[PDB]
Amino acid sequence: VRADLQATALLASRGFALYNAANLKSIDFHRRIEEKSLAQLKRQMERIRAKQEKHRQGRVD
Repeated sequence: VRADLQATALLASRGFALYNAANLKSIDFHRRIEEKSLAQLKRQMERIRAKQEKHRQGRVD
């Protein structure tokens, strides 16, 4: 067990690397989700506006 625990500290920096990588991956996943959501909002917003313009021109006609 001396061996096991001596090298647990030797591979603790690798543990930190693994941790940070996983956390960053999850954070980027959430960022992607939020990016998609904002883009969806923009797509929808444009449909709403385009209609309110087909109806605006319809009023003119």
